[PDB]
Amino acid sequence: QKTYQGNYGFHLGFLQSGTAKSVMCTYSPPLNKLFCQLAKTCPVQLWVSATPPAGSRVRAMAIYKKSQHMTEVVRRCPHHERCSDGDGLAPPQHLIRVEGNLYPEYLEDRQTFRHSVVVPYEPPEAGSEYTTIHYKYMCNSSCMGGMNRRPILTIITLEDSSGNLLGRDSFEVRVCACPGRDRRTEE
Ligand SMILES: [Zn+2]
Repeated sequence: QKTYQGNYGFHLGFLQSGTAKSVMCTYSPPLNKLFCQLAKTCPVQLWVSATPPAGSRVRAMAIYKKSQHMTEVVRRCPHHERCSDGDGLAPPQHLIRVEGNLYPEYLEDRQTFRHSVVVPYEPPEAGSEYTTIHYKYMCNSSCMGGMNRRPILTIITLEDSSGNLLGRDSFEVRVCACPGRDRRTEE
């Protein structure tokens, strides 16, 4: 999916990580793909070249990468949906959750029925040039009944208070047991 830096120069950033066997979350710049373990927090950076209007929001949503599966809503597999690992905020069917934010909104589109999690857009902290949001994926890419080995993309959109699109940028994701190993291979 095409990126849209838009009027505010919106784009994502990821900390530099290696491919060590014990790494729990590692991003690959050449593949623009995030490799992470189940339920492990992944810090994603939000960069802008100009401050967005007040009341702006940041939405995260997963879609299947391959054309033939793109219309299918991405959800947790039945097994994980019933494992009772809820934090009291996120519905059990949602794949993506946010951690460390007091204002997450777990939404379900009234027309497409796709899931997403939204948090307020907040400026970078003192002496910082990016904002960090911590995301976690509650299902493995291999989960049958779920993503079933189908690659997904995580679309991050910057929206105004009215829900209008301001910016967009995405990355592929693979939720596996050994992020370090899989990254080097795919690379
Ligand atoms: Zn699962």
